[PDB]
Amino acid sequence: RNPCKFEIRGHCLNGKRCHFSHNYFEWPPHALLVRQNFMLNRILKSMDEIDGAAELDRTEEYALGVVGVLESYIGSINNITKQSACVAMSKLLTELNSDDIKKLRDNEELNSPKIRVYNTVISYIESNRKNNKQTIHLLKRLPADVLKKTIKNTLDIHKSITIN
Amino acid sequence: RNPCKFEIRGHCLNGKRCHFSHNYFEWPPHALLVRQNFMLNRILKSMDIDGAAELDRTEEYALGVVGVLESYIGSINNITKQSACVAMSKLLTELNSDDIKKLRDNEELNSPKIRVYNTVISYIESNRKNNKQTIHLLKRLPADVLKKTIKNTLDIHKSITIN
Amino acid sequence: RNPCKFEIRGHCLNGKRCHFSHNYFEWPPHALLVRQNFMLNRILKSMDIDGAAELDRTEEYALGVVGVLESYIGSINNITKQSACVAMSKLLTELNSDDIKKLRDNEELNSPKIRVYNTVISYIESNRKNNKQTIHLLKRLPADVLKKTIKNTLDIHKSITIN
Amino acid sequence: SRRNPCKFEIRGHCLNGKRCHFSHNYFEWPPHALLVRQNFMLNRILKSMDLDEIDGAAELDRTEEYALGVVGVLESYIGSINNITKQSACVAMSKLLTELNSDDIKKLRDNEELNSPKIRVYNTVISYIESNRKNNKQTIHLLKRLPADVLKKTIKNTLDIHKSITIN
Ligand SMILES: [Zn+2]
Ligand SMILES: [Zn+2]
Ligand SMILES: [Zn+2]
Ligand SMILES: [Zn+2]
Repeated sequence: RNPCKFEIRGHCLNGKRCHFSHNYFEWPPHALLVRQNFMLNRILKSMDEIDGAAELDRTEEYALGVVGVLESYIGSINNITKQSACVAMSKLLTELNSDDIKKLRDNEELNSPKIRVYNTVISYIESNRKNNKQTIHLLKRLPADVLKKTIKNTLDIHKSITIN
Repeated sequence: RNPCKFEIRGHCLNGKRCHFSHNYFEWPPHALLVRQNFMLNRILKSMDIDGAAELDRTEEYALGVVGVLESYIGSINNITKQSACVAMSKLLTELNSDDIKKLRDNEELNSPKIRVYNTVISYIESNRKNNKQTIHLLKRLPADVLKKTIKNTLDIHKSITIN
Repeated sequence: RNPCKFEIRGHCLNGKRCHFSHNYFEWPPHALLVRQNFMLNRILKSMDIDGAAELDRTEEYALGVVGVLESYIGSINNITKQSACVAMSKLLTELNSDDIKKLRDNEELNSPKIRVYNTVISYIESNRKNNKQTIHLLKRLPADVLKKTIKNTLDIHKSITIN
Repeated sequence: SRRNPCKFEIRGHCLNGKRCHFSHNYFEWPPHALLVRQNFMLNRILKSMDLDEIDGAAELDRTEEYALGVVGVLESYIGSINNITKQSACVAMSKLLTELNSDDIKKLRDNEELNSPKIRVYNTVISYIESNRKNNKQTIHLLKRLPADVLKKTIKNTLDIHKSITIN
């Protein structure tokens, strides 16, 4: 029996009617790998009303993604408000982890000015983790030009961690 | 030594009496894949009202949540409205928004599917915040609109899974 | 670089002094599979009374939960009732209801197994809600019925695992 | 003729929406990429159920303590080098305890002949692991109260156990 495609994404809800395999011992390895990923996504999601948030769920902000949203706010296109960009920034911070930044920080010569930005981003990541609503509120208070700098730095760090 | 079948499903509870391998470094890859699945199931389960207890009975277990809901829609197998609403909460828990958003994005604008996708998305998010509340709302819907909503959710569930 | 054996079991704590690979992209698949298992064990552990401390002593550790329970049933190895009830809570935690429901469904109606399966299922669910409460209930049972219940739970545990 | 997996998705969730040309579809990924992602995701799940409230903690995030690691920090405190305070060493010890698990120590304890003096250390470390798991802030406070020489002994024993479990 082939693996049940519902079970591959989580739990088959079709009871005894379902004729596919729900028995992990007989599944090929690829299906067991795919299911772990869907399940990890669900577990992570299950352990995660503010201005600008609902806008990120609309058709064009979905297509932009959090990065497109933030890059758009920087270039003042696609109608991204500041509120939305701050919410998006919180989402970006949630996706980063400190340890990867510390690793970058450690490759810097001392008194490199990058070190200051790395530490700023690290503190944003930690604030965001403690209280993202608070962190978002702080971000909205920043002058536009410094917000955009901060975003841009965070975006550059996000790209560089991922190509190393 | 072959991997211990108890350890493959979680944790071997047989202490030193057990002669099988509890050492993941010597397991074949297939057994380490199977165990990860049983362990994820357990981790997910470990972080989880009228009509609920009924879903644990022999025939509702055989129907599954989808059988229960489909049965309610066709008024067979003695499924009460209360039970169907609980079962609907369980279906919503199994879905995720992001998959619906992805479907929503394939729609041409002003497609009437978009309205249903957004309705289901809001039910998923309510259910995640407070499933007891979401269930109570569902019980208040007129039977015919409840059945519509269930049916739409079921259809979305099926189509996500065949793409 | 070979994978770091500390990272394989969790997180390497040796900073930059460690010369082994902490980069998953370069690991062989077996090491990535082994690490997932150690990390799942850690995640599960991180989201977890009279007779409890005894189960951590040298000989109860060697017996395992099942040894402890089997010992209590045969009145050997100095297992108190309190301990056996704690150990029973741990056995219940390791079982899951769905597997029992599957067994229950293979039974002809009015089979006396059905009554035991449902009893075990309700114990599993009580234990999941409140294991301290479930342990207290177990302590209140007459020895002879406790031993029956334990034995039934042990038999179900063995049969689910050989099918 | 198909798409390579998205490197962002491999480390978590791609945040580039539809602009991204790489595959976000696990059904078409090679197994190695699915294996790598599971590891990044488990790290994230574990991190998300976890201190800068407490003295000595913030110091462990600085450039040189990061390079030393927890083990370097503890070994440095023992040898009185690299400017590790007692406070920091206690925080680091809490982190080391978090990484260990009791069951492995119990297994070591079971290999010992009775009245072996190792048994006493194994049980001390086991109780530290369990205290730390219940309340790490409390455990850290206790550790700060120990006389330096007994703290260093305890740290050293814990380090040795940590090494030996990992080479068996
Ligand atoms: Zn199925
Ligand atoms: Zn075993
Ligand atoms: Zn290492
Ligand atoms: Zn991508």
